Amino acid sequence: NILKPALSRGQLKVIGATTNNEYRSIVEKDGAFERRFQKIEVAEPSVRQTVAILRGLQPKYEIHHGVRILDSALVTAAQLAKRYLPYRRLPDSALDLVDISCAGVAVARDSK
Amino acid sequence: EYLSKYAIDMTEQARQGKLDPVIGREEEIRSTIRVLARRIKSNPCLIGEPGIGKTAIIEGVAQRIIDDDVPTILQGAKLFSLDLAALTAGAKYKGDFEERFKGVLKEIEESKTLIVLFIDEIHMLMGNGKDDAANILKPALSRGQLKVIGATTNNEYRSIVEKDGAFERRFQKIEVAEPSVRQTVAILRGLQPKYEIHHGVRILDSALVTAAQLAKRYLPYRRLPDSALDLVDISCAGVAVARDSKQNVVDSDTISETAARLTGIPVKKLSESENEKLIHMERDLSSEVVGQMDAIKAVSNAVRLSRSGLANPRQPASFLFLGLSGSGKTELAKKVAGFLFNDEDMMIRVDCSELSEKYAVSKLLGTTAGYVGYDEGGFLTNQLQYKPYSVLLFDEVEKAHPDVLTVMLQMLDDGRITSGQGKTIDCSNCIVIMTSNLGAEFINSQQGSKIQESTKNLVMGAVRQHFRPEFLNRISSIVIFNKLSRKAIHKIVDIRLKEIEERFEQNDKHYKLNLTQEAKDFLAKYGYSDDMGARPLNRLIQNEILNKLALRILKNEIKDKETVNVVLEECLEVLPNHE
Amino acid sequence: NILKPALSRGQLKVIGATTNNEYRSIVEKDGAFERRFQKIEVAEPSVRQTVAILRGLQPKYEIHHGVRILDSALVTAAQLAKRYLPYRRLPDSALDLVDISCAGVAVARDSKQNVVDSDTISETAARLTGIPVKKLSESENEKLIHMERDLSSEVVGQMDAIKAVSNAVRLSRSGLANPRQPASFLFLGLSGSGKTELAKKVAGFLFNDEDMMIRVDCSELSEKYAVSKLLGTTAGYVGYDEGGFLTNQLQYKPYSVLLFDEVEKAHPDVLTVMLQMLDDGRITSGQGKTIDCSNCIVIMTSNLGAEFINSQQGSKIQESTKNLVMGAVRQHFRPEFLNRISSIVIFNKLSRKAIHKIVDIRLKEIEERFEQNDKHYKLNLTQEAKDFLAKYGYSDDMGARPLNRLIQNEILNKLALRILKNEIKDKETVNVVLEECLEVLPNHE
Amino acid sequence: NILKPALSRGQLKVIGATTNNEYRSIVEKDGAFERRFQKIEVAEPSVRQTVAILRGLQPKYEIHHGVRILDSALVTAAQLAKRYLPYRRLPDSALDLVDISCAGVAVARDSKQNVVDSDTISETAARLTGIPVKKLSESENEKLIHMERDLSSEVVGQMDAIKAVSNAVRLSRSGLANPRQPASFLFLGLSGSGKTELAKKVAGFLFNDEDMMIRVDCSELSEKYAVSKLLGTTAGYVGYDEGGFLTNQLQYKPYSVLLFDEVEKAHPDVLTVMLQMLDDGRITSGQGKTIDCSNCIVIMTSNLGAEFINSQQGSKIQESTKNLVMGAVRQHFRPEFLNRISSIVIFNKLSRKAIHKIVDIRLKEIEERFEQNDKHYKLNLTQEAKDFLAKYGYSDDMGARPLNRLIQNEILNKLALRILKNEIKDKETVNVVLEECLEVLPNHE
Ligand SMILES: Nc1ncnc2c1ncn2[C@@H]1O[C@H](COP(=O)(O)OP(=O)(O)OP(=O)(O)O)[C@@H](O)[C@H]1O
Ligand SMILES: Nc1ncnc2c1ncn2[C@@H]1O[C@H](COP(=O)(O)OP(=O)(O)OP(=O)(O)O)[C@@H](O)[C@H]1O
Ligand SMILES: Nc1ncnc2c1ncn2[C@@H]1O[C@H](COP(=O)(O)OP(=O)(O)OP(=O)(O)O)[C@@H](O)[C@H]1O
Ligand SMILES: Nc1ncnc2c1ncn2[C@@H]1O[C@H](COP(=O)(O)OP(=O)(O)OP(=O)(O)O)[C@@H](O)[C@H]1O
Repeated sequence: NILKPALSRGQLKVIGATTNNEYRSIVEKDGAFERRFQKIEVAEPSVRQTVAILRGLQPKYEIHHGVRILDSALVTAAQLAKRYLPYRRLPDSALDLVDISCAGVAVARDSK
Repeated sequence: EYLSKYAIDMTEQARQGKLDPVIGREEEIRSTIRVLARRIKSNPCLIGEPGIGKTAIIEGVAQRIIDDDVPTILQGAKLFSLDLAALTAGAKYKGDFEERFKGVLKEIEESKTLIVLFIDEIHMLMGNGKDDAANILKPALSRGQLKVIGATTNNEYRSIVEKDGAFERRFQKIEVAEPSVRQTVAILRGLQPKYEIHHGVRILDSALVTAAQLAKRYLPYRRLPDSALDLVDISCAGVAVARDSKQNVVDSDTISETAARLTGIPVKKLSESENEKLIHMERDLSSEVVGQMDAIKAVSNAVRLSRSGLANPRQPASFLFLGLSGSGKTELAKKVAGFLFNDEDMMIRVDCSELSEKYAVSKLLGTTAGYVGYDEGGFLTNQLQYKPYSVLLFDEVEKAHPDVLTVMLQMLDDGRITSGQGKTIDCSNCIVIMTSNLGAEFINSQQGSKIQESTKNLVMGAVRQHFRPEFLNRISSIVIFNKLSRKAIHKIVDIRLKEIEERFEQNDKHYKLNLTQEAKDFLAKYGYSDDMGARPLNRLIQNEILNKLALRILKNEIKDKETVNVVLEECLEVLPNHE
Repeated sequence: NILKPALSRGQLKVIGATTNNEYRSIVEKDGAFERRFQKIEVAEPSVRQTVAILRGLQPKYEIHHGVRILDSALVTAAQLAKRYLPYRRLPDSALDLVDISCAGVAVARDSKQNVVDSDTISETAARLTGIPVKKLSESENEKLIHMERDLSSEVVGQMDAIKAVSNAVRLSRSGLANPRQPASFLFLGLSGSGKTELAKKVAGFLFNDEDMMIRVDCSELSEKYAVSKLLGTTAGYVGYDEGGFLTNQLQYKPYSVLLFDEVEKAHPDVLTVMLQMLDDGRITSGQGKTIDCSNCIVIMTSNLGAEFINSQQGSKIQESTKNLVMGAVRQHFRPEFLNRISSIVIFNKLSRKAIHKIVDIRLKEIEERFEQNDKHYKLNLTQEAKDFLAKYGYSDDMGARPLNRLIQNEILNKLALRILKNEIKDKETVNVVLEECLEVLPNHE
Repeated sequence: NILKPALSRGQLKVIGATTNNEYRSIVEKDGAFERRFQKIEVAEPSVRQTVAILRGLQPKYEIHHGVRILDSALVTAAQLAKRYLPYRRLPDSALDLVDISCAGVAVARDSKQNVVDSDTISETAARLTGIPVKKLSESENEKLIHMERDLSSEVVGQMDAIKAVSNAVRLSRSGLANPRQPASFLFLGLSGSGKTELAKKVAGFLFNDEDMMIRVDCSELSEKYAVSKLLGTTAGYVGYDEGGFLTNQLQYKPYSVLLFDEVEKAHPDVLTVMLQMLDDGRITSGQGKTIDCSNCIVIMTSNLGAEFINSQQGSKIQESTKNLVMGAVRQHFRPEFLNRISSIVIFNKLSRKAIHKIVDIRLKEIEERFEQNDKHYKLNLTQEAKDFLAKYGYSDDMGARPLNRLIQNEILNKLALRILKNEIKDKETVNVVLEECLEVLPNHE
């Protein structure tokens, strides 16, 4: 790890990521990393934003599973997830409902 | 450089500005510095209550440090805000945070100019059983430079030093306190451009003043810097919304509506509709209060004094309602609340027949330390903390035990009502009413329905026999509730039936109410005794008229314009159908 | 136990050091410690020794601070420390006064000679202890000398009470006051006599603050419970933060004025508590701690004398009548209590002339009380209004208190109406029916 | 498997060793060790046995230190250890005294050899435990012989109390006092007669410090709290601050004076506890420890007898008059208590003759207690000031209390004012008219 600070003057640009909880641990454990990295907060999207994300990925799921998705379904996934999946952040929770649901359709369809 | 992983370099921030101006704290700063300039025990503390500038002082000294407005010793010193993760980063493995604390002190102790720490919350270190439990890691070196400015409230302070015993022999307490109202304004003024910039609005200088004065006379549980600043910031946010909606903080309206929203207290809102406000109330009350204009005016007068600020800030207006039993004075207290708050049920009341020397004071203000039950505030302050301005009512106060009666003097003047746990409530814009039937003996002289001169003194006599002069001479007004006699009760009955109609569920059936002498007399003959007063006028109206007609309504025998008449004690009303 | 077997073989000579109660928590939770070490008690040095210690350390401080310390300074610190810093042992307390005083010199120099003396220290001590005596502000002796007139400008007559208090203050300022005996008074007389008012004005005078006072309302007492309201309870019983009325105030403001209202109503066990306070000042606290309130001034009030003062045998109470007042006192309080009162003072009944003067002062206070300089009187009837108030408020058994009520009811309510109806703007005047009333100064101004 | 399966087979013969507390924390949790180890009780030996042990070890100490030890010294140590070191088991305790005593000689040896006799051992015990009686301070016999004199110069009158206490002190010092019965007194008398004054002066004499006294305000003791206030709470309750006021003092100052202020007010539950403390001495703590108070002097005070002393029937209390007092003490306290007091002493009335002497003492103490011990009196009027105070301060039924107050009222109050006005440096003087008053120093200071 010492190679990083040691050589870090020569650009050697690094992009990384960490959980809010982990960032705390990174900072406390190393110190230099806080001084070397620019912390960036990344926001959780609103339901409206989440749906826009889902729409972008909608064709990936439709193609992957061979099923269609109603636009209101994407809205529902994001909205429903916000209300009933408080333990999972929307970028994932909404997709979990979309992907699981698509599979449920394909799964039943492609059963015996 | 462990310090850089845990602390904020206040000096660097000051070097870069990005700090609020510091106003009026020069002496706290001078004291802080003077202690820091000491040969050995250079460990001052900023102590008081939250929201009194304790961290402002630090931003202040950080700026004085940047500009070399400090003693030789501090000229080149730097300051760091630590606490935080210094005690929690070591979430695992014994001795880990302890190592950090030590490493930090080592970093500070050796060579690198004079470094001063700022502990925002010394009580967080506490010394949890000593035995290396954080705070205890310091004392060994409190002489070895490692200068530090601490900070704590008095409760926190007292808790620490009482449990520790060494810190109070190592640290120099500096009293930090809320500013005077004018000093508060200067502070608000200093932060004025901060709020104006972030909200994009202006703040009138008079709004700063209003917030400062208001806070002093409005929020007893919040110290002036925060209290007045919150009135300013909260107001600025409201203005920013107006700005965005399509401005400035208006001394009168932004702050008053904000305050009215936050707490209430009608006085702090003061409606502009002067042609009717504080005028019409007498007419409204007159309808409820037939004949007894004397009580209405007594109340209205106090209400008028509280509005526009003539009333004394430490003297809740208060009345003693003496009179003929059944006079209706309790309802008056509610009807007054009706006008005052547009809420007849705003009040807090106590049944005084429940009071005894053995418990009454605690039933009212709560028990004290070490005793069972922490229903702090009992019947009263328990509720004042939510509605500081509500009307207070003491039912049959004449039956209250004299000791609790004496406690009630606090409501009447020098408004520092306290709680059993040693806390202060502070009442001002709060109208208080106590009730008694002593005047009944003189009213029953029937020398005019209106109590007369001399006879009212006989009433005062009866009052002195039951109430100490210490109580009586501090009442805004002692009001006597007069005989209603036949003329008022004829009006009361006509009115009660009307007022009931307006509130008798829904206006589906409607009334004629042609009582004629028959029903006017029934209600006025088998009802209004001088010693039952109006109580039976309402009870006969409900027990005989509203009830019998209601039963006919339930049978669907009534569709339109209900009437009233008698059988001719056998009268009993007994009303016909109206299908 | 790494040291344990080692020490048992006479190896590793170890020198320990700790606090009396820390030791207790060690040895009584270990046993082996008591076997391993030989405790040696370390004495607290006497004042005389303390001075010798300070003297021995003096050059270290002089060098550090760059100041000269005079011998009287050393003495002063040791003396003041024993008397005014009861919660800190002499080796530190005396040094704290020297060290801080020296720091004060260093600060003073850098804030803009360097010889530390008795006054240097006394002022410093006052800043640290709050004891006003040690400010030694002799140019203010005018107030201390004339505090009797100053008190008489707020309260009327009752000169014996004023003089009695004045001497408590003067004795304290002179340093002559007995270092262990808080000033103590028992104020006797009619309600409305000014007993409480005086105490407020004393607090006023001494600290420019009537709320400086620590009030204890004896009517809330019960011998079955209430002792704990003042001193708290002991370890074990529910609750702690002990002694909200006395312990938790006296450890912060030793120089404050205590007021015990209506001590005759106190149940006997509380009156018993007062005995510590009124003697030595070593008031104990429920958690086993002491207060040592010798710097305090204590005023107690009682209406037992109402029985004889309302004999009306002269406005200024005479012998026999006064002795009957003492009769009531002696028949109520145990002598053990009475013998601890520095002075038992019987207030005079107010004279009509006093009432006149009181009305003037009281009106002055009311006018001064307003936060809005519209709210004032000119009165007119410059004597007549006041005579009305006296004639209709001069109570031989309520004293001046009715003057307050009379004014509030006959003058201020009329003002309230006048404000409400905008009949008065400012400079209000008074007139009389047959029944005092006010004149109208309407929206003309 | 630390040891266990092997021990269970007769393998690894293991000899264990532990205390009862340790045993309990091991065995009650482990179970198996209760059977793996075969418990053998080892009793603490007798003094005779201890001495035999000391004799056997004597040569190890003599050789190490290069000293010679007398057999009587060894006996002395064992006896002293049993009596003065109750917190340390006898074998150790006896050795500590011998070893340390020898060390005493050894320290001197390097700076100057000797032998260790009984006197040396005794000094050592005092060095470690205070217990002044073992200092064998024979050169101080003068004080013990004349302590009555010294106390009589502090306290006028109360000769019976002084003699009674003096004897407690002498018996303790002479080694005649019973190791299980701390001397105890109950002082009955008028307030102001000097009950607590004597007690403080005794602590003064004994330790050169009145503050050494373990004062307990026993009057502030309601049933439910009172015992724990003094002994502390037991395991399982809020505040495990064992000892409250007594254990926490007794364990550190075993040779101290205890003072109980107004025991008549203490709830009987308190007195019930004190019964053991006063006789036998094994007061125990709330946590289950035995303290042992027997090296203390206990003074208890009360005012029941005031009701009869006020009859004026003798200065020295007369027969019958004393019985009225004893009647009251028997009516109020259980005989179980009264019987355990070493002596009940009824104080004399402070007669006018006494007040003449008391005035002198108080005037001197007033000067002595000044912080600013510069501003002394000259008084003048030796006979007239003395007489004024003697007459006006003679409120016989209030004891000397009124006198103190009189001096305060007539002299110090005025003095304080004169000081604020800078009218006095020192050598203050008194005049009288007819009313005692103070003069000024024309030269302000
Ligand atoms: N001159 C000032 N400089 C900075 N802040 C000030 C000043 N005057 C008042 N304040 C207010 O006080 C706050 C910090 O001051 P103060 O010490 O009163 O709070 P605090 O109680 O120290 O904070 P904490 O609860 O951490 O002790 C600021 O955030 C600001 O709102
Ligand atoms: N002079 C009056 N003031 C107020 N209310 C009155 C008056 N005269 C009649 N009333 C009517 O009487 C009724 C209120 O009676 P209330 O319960 O107050 O009896 P009360 O006399 O207050 O009993 P208490 O002797 O405990 O005060 C109301 O219906 C009210 O309209
Ligand atoms: N001699 C006086 N000079 C001026 N004001 C006085 C005097 N005597 C009484 N007062 C007035 O009386 C009021 C307080 O009086 P006082 O101290 O007599 O109450 P109090 O009777 O002591 O109450 P308490 O009977 O519990 O002591 C004050 O408002 C004060 O103006
Ligand atoms: N005979 C005396 N000689 C010297 N001083 C005395 C004498 N009698 C009383 N005093 C003075 O009285 C004060 C304490 O007196 P005393 O012991 O009588 O109080 P007390 O009345 O015992 O209190 P308590 O009534 O609770 O016992 C001391 O300050 C002391 O100077």
